[PDB]
Amino acid sequence: AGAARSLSRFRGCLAGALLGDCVGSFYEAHDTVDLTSVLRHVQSLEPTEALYYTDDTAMARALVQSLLAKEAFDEVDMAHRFAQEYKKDPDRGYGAGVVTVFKKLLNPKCRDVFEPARAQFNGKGSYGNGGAMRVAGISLAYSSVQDVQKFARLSAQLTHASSLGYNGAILQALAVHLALQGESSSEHFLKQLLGHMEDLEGDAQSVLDARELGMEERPYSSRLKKIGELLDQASVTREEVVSELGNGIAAFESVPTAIYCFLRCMEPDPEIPSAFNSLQRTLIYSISLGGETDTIATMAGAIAGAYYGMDQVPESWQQSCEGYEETDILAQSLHRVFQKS
Ligand SMILES: Nc1ncnc2c1ncn2[C@@H]1O[C@H](COP(=O)(O)OP(=O)(O)OC[C@H]2O[C@H](O)[C@H](O)[C@@H]2O)[C@@H](O)[C@H]1O
Ligand SMILES: [Mg+2]
Repeated sequence: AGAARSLSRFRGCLAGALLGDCVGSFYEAHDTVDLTSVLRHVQSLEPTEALYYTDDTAMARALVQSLLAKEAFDEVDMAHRFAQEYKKDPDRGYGAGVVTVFKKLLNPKCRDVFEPARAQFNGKGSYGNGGAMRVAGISLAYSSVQDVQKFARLSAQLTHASSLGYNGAILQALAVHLALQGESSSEHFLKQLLGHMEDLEGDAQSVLDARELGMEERPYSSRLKKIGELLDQASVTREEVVSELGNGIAAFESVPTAIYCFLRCMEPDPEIPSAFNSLQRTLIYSISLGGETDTIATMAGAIAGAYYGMDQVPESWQQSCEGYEETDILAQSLHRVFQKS
């Protein structure tokens, strides 16, 4: 709420991401999740820090702490903060591949911090959603689309060297960027994202990366078009959403899904009790898709939090989350340091 890039939007963004991670972690990897059972489960969140966060939040915190420490993007600082955060607490639920990147970055002889990510998966790079799950702080630090794209990509490339992974990080950072600007139609929001992704996916390196994996040309653009069709479709079922967009570990099977959850839930849903506000119903809906509920809800929550603001962050939900106060302090610090208030 309030003006574009207000303090409330910054606080709401990081709190929404934290809620998604902590509340979504209960259903992580559940093939199916019944909506009625989700509504039952958030009852427990009704009137501290009993819900632990996962690698989504741990990496998001390290990314933001690097930006605040250098008041800029600093590849060596950020890479080392990622690796040291893993070292301090390896059990947060990290992807199996990315741990190899952290161990290489922990070797002090490693003096080109982008090269471990490039060796992943026979030298093609990861397409997992880890670059996107943590990227929201980039859009808090940087106001222009140009800088958002540039540093979403660079921060993602520290672990995700495939364009299929870093273009998902860019897409997620662009969605947070737009949400921070305030009121929009769902169709205008989608159309702006589609325009940006069509520009990026025209690049020769993106086309090659997709072709080598057997995928369609312009995989994010294709899924954003599918979002537009789904938003106009009657009687959309969870099975249809998952079939067209995904609910998986790959960035292309989870970032468009998170954006769909945000856009769909801009409007009331008769299936979700009206006692829940817009941020709450976005998180409930995201978790009801099952699969990678932790990361899909974290990303949908970052977008919804930026759009709806801190007034929609329920205190009873927030105070259930490990580290909610540190998350809030980091949001306020980003607003002061970068937004220069
Ligand atoms: N090019 C590839 N070829 C084959 N498999 C791949 C490729 N890229 C990724 N994978 C598979 O994707 C896996 C993860 O890629 P990773 O880079 O390790 O980690 P993340 O940080 O993105 O974590 C992704 C989620 O996993 C957890 O839930 C986290 O919380 C994240 O939400 C690999 O182990 C491979 O099986
Ligand atoms: Mg996780």
